[PDB]
Amino acid sequence: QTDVIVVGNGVLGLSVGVEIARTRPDVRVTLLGKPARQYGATPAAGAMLGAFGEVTAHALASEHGRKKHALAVQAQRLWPEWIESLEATGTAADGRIKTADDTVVLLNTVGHSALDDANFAAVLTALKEANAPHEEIAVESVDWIDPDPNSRPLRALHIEGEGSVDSGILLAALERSFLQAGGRLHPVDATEIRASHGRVEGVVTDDGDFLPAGHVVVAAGARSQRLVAALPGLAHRIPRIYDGVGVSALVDTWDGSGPATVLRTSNRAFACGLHLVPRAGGSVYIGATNAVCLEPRGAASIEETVFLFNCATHQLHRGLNGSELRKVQVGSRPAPIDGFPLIGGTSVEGLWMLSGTYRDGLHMSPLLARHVVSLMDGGTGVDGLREFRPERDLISAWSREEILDDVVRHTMATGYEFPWRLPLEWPHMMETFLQGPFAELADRLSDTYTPPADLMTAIMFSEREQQDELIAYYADVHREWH
Amino acid sequence: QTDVIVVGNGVLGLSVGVEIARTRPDVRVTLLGKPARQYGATPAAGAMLGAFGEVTAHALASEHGRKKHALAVQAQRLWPEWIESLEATGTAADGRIKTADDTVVLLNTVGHSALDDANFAAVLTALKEANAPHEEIAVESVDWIDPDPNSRPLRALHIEGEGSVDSGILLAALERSFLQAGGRLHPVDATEIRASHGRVEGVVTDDGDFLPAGHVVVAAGARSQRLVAALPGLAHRIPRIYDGVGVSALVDTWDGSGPATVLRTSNRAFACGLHLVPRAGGSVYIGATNAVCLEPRGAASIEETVFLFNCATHQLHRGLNGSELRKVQVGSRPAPIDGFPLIGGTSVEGLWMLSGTYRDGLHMSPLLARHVVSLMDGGTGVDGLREFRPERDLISAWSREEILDDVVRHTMATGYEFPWRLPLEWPHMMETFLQGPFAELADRLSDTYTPPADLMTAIMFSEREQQDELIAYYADVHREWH
Amino acid sequence: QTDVIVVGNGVLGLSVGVEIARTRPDVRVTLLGKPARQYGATPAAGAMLGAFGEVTAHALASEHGRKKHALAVQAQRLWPEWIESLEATGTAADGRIKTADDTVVLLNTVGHSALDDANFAAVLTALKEANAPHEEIAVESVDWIDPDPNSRPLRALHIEGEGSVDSGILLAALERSFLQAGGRLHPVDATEIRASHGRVEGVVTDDGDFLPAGHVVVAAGARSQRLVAALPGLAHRIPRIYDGVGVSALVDTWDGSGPATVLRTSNRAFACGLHLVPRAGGSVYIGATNAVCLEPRGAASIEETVFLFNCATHQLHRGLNGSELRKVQVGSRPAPIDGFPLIGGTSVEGLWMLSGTYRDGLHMSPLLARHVVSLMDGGTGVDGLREFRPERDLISAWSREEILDDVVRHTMATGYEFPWRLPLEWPHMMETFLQGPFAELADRLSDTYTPPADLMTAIMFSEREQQDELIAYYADVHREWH
Amino acid sequence: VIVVGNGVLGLSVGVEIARTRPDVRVTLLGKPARQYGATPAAGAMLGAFGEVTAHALASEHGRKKHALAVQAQRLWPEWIESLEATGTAADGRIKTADDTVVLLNTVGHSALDDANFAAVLTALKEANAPHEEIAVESVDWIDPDPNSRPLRALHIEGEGSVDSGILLAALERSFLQAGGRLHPVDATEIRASHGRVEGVVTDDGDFLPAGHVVVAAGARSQRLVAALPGLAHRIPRIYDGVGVSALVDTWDGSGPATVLRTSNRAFACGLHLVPRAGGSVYIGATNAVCLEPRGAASIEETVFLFNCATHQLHRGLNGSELRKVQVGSRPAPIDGFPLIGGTSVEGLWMLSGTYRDGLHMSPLLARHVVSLMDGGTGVDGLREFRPERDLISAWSREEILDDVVRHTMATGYEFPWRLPLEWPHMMETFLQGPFAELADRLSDTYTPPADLMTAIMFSEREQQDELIAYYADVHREWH
Ligand SMILES: Cc1cc2nc3c(=O)[nH]c(=O)nc-3n(C[C@H](O)[C@H](O)[C@H](O)COP(=O)(O)OP(=O)(O)OC[C@H]3O[C@@H](n4cnc5c(N)ncnc54)[C@H](O)[C@@H]3O)c2cc1C
Ligand SMILES: Cc1cc2nc3c(=O)[nH]c(=O)nc-3n(C[C@H](O)[C@H](O)[C@H](O)COP(=O)(O)OP(=O)(O)OC[C@H]3O[C@@H](n4cnc5c(N)ncnc54)[C@H](O)[C@@H]3O)c2cc1C
Repeated sequence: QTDVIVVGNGVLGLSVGVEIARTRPDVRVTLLGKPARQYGATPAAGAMLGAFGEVTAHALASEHGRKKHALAVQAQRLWPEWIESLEATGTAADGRIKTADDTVVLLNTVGHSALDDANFAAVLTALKEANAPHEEIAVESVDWIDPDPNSRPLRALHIEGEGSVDSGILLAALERSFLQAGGRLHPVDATEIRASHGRVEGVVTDDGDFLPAGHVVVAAGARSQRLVAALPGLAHRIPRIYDGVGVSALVDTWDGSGPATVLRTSNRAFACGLHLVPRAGGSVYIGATNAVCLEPRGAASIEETVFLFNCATHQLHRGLNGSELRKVQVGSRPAPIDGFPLIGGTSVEGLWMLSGTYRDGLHMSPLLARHVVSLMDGGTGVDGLREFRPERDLISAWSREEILDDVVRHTMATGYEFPWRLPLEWPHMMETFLQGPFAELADRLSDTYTPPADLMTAIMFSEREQQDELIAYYADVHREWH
Repeated sequence: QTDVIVVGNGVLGLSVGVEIARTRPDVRVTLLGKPARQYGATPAAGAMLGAFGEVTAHALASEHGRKKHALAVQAQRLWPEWIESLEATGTAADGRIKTADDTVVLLNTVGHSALDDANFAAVLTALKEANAPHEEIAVESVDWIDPDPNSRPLRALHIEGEGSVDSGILLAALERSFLQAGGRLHPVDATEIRASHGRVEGVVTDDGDFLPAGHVVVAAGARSQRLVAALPGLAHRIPRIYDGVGVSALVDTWDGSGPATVLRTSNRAFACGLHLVPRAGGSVYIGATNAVCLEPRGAASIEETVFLFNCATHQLHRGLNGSELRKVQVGSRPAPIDGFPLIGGTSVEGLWMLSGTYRDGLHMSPLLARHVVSLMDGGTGVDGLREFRPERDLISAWSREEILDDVVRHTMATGYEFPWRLPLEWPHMMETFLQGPFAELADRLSDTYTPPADLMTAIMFSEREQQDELIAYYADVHREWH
Repeated sequence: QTDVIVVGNGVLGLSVGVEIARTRPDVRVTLLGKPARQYGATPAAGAMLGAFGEVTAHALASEHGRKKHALAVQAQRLWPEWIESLEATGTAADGRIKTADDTVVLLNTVGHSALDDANFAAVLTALKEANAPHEEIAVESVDWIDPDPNSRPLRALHIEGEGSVDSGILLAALERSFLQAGGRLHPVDATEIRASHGRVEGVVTDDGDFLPAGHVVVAAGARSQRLVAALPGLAHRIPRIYDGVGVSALVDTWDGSGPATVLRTSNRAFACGLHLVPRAGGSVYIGATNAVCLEPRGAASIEETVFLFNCATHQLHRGLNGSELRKVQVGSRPAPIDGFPLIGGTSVEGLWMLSGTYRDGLHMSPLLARHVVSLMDGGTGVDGLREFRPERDLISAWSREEILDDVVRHTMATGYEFPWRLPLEWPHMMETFLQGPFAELADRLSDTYTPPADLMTAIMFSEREQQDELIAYYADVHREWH
Repeated sequence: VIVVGNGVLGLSVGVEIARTRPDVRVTLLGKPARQYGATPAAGAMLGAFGEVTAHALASEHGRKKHALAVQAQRLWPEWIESLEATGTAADGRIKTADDTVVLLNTVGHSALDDANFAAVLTALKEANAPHEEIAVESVDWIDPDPNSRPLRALHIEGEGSVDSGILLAALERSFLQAGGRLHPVDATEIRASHGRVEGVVTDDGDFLPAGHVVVAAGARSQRLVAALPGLAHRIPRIYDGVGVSALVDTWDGSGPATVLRTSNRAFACGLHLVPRAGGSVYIGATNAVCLEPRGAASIEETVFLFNCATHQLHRGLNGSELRKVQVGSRPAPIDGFPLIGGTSVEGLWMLSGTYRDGLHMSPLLARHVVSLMDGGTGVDGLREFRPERDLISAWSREEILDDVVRHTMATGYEFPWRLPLEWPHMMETFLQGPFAELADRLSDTYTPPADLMTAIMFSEREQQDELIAYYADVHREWH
């Protein structure tokens, strides 16, 4: 066929669906996925259009991290016209995609100096280097916030033109825009990709049906690699994607108020972070925890809920303490095993992947969609995304030594972010006794590959059988590529 | 036949519905209320069959409190045959009403000595006085629990034959038993009770309909007095009932385990308390917060959720920290303004009330149902419930001095239960500076009536307009009865 | 006679002794006081030459506070030449008076935003207004410090030419310089000043002797008003001075290191503050608590010791935790009842006072000495000391409303500086319930006079008999002056 | 006879020798400063049943030590009578309390505090000692933080306390009355040849001749005897168990009628208040084994002691005046048991390594050594504790490794810390490996007790290497 099947109904599937439908009016594009959006990252997102706010010293210390940052800055420029084009297919009563134009980054001491102080400096540096509009402002001038004095910020940074969207209104606008462009929504899941003679034939659905296609775009979030890995040789040629389980909440504020801007800290222990995204109608979004899990999980832990609420009520606004909990949200950030996204073509003709975007696939969605659509039309898409081709040896963006320093520092940061109260000698003792066991795990996993810190901590506290399976995986990948 | 309308589909409405339908073949009985059970206490309950566990030194210091306790002990004896009679109308696949036969009461130091130490002694005394089977056990012998050592119990009390039911399975069994007995469920709300010539005519429903009846039983939980107060003179003759908003949660335990018994503390600050009720299928119930509100609220505050989770994870089982949150539940304990229930007949022929049961209407339900059904058949029901007739001057069960000591002590207990960490001189200072403002409020509200501590704290932190309205209410009640 | 007696052997007595001896070589100057220096402020001082570091928003909001600040800035200019003139009478082996040239002010969140944030801004403003050399610096550039990350500074201010002296080496240098200039040390205490026909005759000593003099300078620290108040009418014409009991400690650092600068916060709750003053030979000085006491006290409380050690180990250097405690020091800051010093002449010819200097008598010593010596020579001394003449109606430097806001804010600051951990609603409740009792005390004490916050808190927690005695004192002062 | 050392043990044996051998000259060495002195820093509790731990009573050597403590308690009333008899009313009273209350709170590890409270109750019942578990509400005087309050309390009848300062004064006075001579210098060297003591070189250069030398020099005792031939690897090393205590003038001049204490806690730390005359209370006491002596409190020790006392015993102590921070060295034997009795050198005796309870055992230990010196057999239970011995192995390496991880965790729970709930289990798992590795590296046969193992873990690599050599030289000497 010249038929296109998009597998997945998150921001990436729907965004690529809209761009394919709009630019290929002569082709049938069908998008698979259910309204439940099981383990769905996009519906649990605030979401911040995070570029400069997402800067960490650790990310900007690697070439791959600097490349990722450049793409985030490029994506930000597409959002105004993208939103215009999505709202155009609706009416006033569909509501507004954009919920804030600006972001304030707060620096408080409820965290590790080695992360929060380094990350605040790295954000300031990245803004100056980009000539991006921003101002360090007096904390007293930040409107709305009412923190616990012992948890209060002492520095604040206003980032102009870095805002937020309502992820629910965005998903609704994308579905409507997809239909307007001639797309068809088929609310079932793909169970199997069918291929022979090095080319896609189509997709078996979970209602037993077979849908034929010349093109299949896998944008199934954390399920994307598990779906393609069934095809011959692809188990050790497409980097694994795990579930970065994240917890967020919708809160009806005590007085119906909200901040005019996004409020956030820099990224914290293991890509956790504290932020408040404005919503319409006396609701605010607060987020968001992160924990890499080797198996999917669709419910918040008690610990995640308490940590998120404690951070927001102390560090942002004590008024949230008396505010009503409307919804606890859980979704899976697609967490690539080598720390970088899986975007583009495959050794199978007509098979494409758009996944592994972790914290910022929603922000990058208009750029990533346009890239894959350019590739499908025989173009070269966006310069700088070829490094992130899905069929690849695992990337080694950092030394084993760098990752081992990072994992101990992030482990300690879970304490300082609580925040704990310990005898003053205990942290130094814990630091010294964490180094050995993480060095031992890293050496045991593989002679060539080291999992990034966020994955290494999950592997450290997984079962021995799960660690053994990963040792086998890394060995089979080394065999395939070397 | 002579029609009966039961207004309300909680435990009390359904329990009286079942008893009327089963004992009165001459009556058509119709029960009003919606499946949503808005503000419903019963669905948010664990629930503990609380008699001896509910004992406090303060309750047993008043004649009215001792009378209430006696009824709780009598109700416990009805439960085995009551459950038998409800399960008999179903099949194995409907599930079991009883989830535990026994209770363990734990004493830890995450609370005020003036409440927890006095209440533990009062429970021991009440058990010995009743010749009830119990024993003080070694904490090491309490199975399953895994508390934070700094939050651990140092004393434990096993109460034999004081257990728990699944409130959801009880409600299902009551509805099924009601239908089997010839009852009719009409899923609408009463908006108005119609009366003329000193007699009930029936009920206007919220779909505009009028249902005629010779008998109307109001068991609408926290809405019960607001519904009858519209009838002539009844605004100052039926004590007000407020919303004792309570938060509980269902948790899927990390390993599917649960305790074999109820685990609880004694009642704590303002009729808050910590307990875990076993459930079938790897779930546990944890509860339960309490806050008297002058207006209803159907969502948990952030503060209530954090406090409940923090108490359960530290004081009962650290494993709950990594367990999955299934559901946050919110319901309104009917909180009578004078601290005692509203049970029996009215100055309006055929108008009955079953409400204001606060923490233990579910436990007392089989006894309370049988009492009201006996009264409706011209009997005298249960000895000792006449004091709790719904049409009455406000009861004064305590001196103003007693309530003022209680409210300061319970306020301080909110600190010790957190638990806070303060400079050692601060608690004595706070105690001294709380006395004056509560004495001033009590003196300003009325020359004769004092709200019980749980209501006094809610009034202290209500708006000036709400305090003024209550001053007018107490003055109009004094006028009516004196 | 033309003989001069200086009563008191602290920094002020010895400083004025040195200036009199050096400028009047034809006159006999005798200095009284014993080597033990009971309750002595000077030996317990670090000491910081505190001018800009002592700035608070509250002080600079009053005309009297702006006058005090101007004098501190004038005194700072005298110190380099004053030290040169004192070291000139000794040799290298006598040790160096100056222990640091510069001060770093740190801003952390272990305190009340309403004090620490306002005071940091006030220091920056006062430095710019004075054209003083200073720089806001990166916290990472502050050498030596190793705080708890949860207690770490996020802003830092370098003040050039605001340093510290070794108070012990200063006292030794002053005694040596006094003897070199012809001064005589008589190690007894004055019991009585003798005066008749409106002129001083001399001093009765505690060994029964009488020393004649034409001039008596009272610099007896917290005992100075008690000594002059015995003269006719002077009991209600010389403002009372109380004991500002302060605790400091000498610590031998784990590795013999110390910072190159003074390290301090701004002044905190009730003129407490955290600072570390470098010393020679592997010692550091840490201070300093403050409590106004209605009677003198010569030993640290447990609370004062714990608070000082906890602040220093968390906020400055965790290495101090493992460091050896050499000495806990206690001295009495002369605390004037109206909040301002007693400097200059009297209605008695030849009677002078130099006292009530509270936190900065040592810093102001060279200026205060020169002022009194100018007055004794028939000059007008230093411009801006006239409001601080010792024979005066009590100053009212603030409105009762200003002091009431200050005392509640400083009370709350004792919590945030601990730092406490409380439920988020508790601080607002405590703030509301503190206002009434302090307003009631202020209204009861006097219709015209209000004690400054530091004294008001001591009176609030004193016995009813001590409050009654103060009501009588204020009434007798009003009678004398109105 | 020369007694080397002027602590409770030296003076107690001095008094017993002087009183029972009136025909002999007994001279006692030591200076008024009592540098690193344990006795002056002691409360002191006459600790027998209060000193019981589950871990101590699980070993034969620990049960033997406990039996001696119970025997010593019976000697105290007549011993005090005999010391006060040499003075007047104005010298003050040695005894400050007759009874002890043991409090159980949750400011500690369940694995220590809960096990130790049960072990105390059991040891009291087994001994037929008078005691009763009492309502916490019936404990007079105490005013704890409610979050730090006890929920169980135990009254121990006839287990009390003495004023260590008044005891030392009474011992010196009683020594002089009995014909003893005080020579305020330190021994630098014991002189011996032909397998017999000749006497002592003092630090002022003098030589004092003697037929008997009793070494009771606290934590310095083994270092002094180790200089004699072969004795470096035949007398177990003694280290400094540095302890911090404080004298506090109470806000209202009040005090409790009894000793107030918890059971022993992390690494033989413990919280107690000992009554004193004149509106003073003693609070103690920290413990840290140090490989070199230390004569000043750390900031951490002072804060921990004050924080424990103000929260767990009486909030009134917060506003009370600090009179004195005291520091002394508990003689900490490397194998965990005392060094009492005779030597392979004729006329050389040792009384040391008593750690937490040398003062309590002093009248029994004095009488034992005096019996031995007179050709008797002294007290039946003391033979295992002879000073010239292979290092005792009272516990398995596995037992000590469980203990050291549990005591490390207890330092957290006693603070008390506030941590994420997953952190303690993680720390427990990551402590096991490094302590197992240290124990295996130190020796194939000897394991230091937990209190010493933690000090070795955090010592310099050179100090660990020196201990590996010491253990190897001891193994060589005895096997
Ligand atoms: C708590 C949280 C907060 C976040 N905050 C932000 C933020 O502030 N800014 C930001 O830019 N991003 C944010 N993100 C999202 C992040 O950018 C993600 O990388 C992004 O949403 C990924 O989108 P996706 O379309 O790849 O995956 P998803 O959004 O997970 O979409 C995948 C969809 O495919 C479906 N699917 C799965 N298997 C199949 C199958 N076999 N067949 C068909 N359908 C299938 C799933 O059910 C799901 O609906 C957040 C995410 C989380 C969890
Ligand atoms: C968190 C929590 C924990 C609890 N734990 C326990 C426990 O362990 N043990 C125990 O014994 N009890 C427990 N209780 C419950 C307590 O006993 C209550 O007193 C009891 O459930 C009250 O029963 P009810 O039927 O009067 O009220 P509800 O259960 O509130 O029932 C009233 C019903 O009437 C409906 N209604 C309201 N207005 C109208 C109208 N106009 N027309 C028709 N229907 C209307 C409501 O929607 C509701 O469904 C708990 C309650 C809470 C909130």
